[PDB]
Amino acid sequence: LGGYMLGSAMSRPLIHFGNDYEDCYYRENMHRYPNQVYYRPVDQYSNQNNFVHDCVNITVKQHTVTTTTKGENFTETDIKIMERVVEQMCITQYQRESQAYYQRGA
Amino acid sequence: LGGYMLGSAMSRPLIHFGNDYEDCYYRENMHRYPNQVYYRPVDQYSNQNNFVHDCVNITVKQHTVTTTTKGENFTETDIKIMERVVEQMCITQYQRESQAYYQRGA
Repeated sequence: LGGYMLGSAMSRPLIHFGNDYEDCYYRENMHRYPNQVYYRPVDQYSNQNNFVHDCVNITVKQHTVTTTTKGENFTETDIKIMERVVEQMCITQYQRESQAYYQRGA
Repeated sequence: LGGYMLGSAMSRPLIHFGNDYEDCYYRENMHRYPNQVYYRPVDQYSNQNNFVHDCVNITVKQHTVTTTTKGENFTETDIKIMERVVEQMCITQYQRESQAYYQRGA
């Protein structure tokens, strides 16, 4: 987190969880999951999936560390829900970044 | 953690912390910090520092998540000590991997 960008706070999708329990737990604790993602500049990534994997791994790391040093915890359900919450945000980000970067103008 | 290798359990250096408190806390809680690292195959990395940054970020993520879902926590001191513990292991790994990969034989 020093060669890392912090993308904007963005409007969250209500993610779909097939698992009703997961849905419920997500809805019940929704404000615990990240609002912004961290990521490396798009030019460093051949595709979307290299970018998304990286943005997910960095974002969950950052967010878990922040939480754990405050003395709080995530359950296994919390983790599954978060990787999917963060995943959809990272995709969004890739599309923004990847286009803004490929845009030719001029 | 699916395009990730799990390197061997290895003999740990006794890392140097200038901060005496950090030293003390490290020594006192030494068995909490990771024994093996996770990393992507070396061929995916131009240099050492791209590899090390990645191996550190993945390893601390994995280890924090494991800890937090067990209901336990890391302090801010725990985190600083871990990134340095993990850092030295990742360097080691890079050197092994990077040579074993560059080795020409034949």
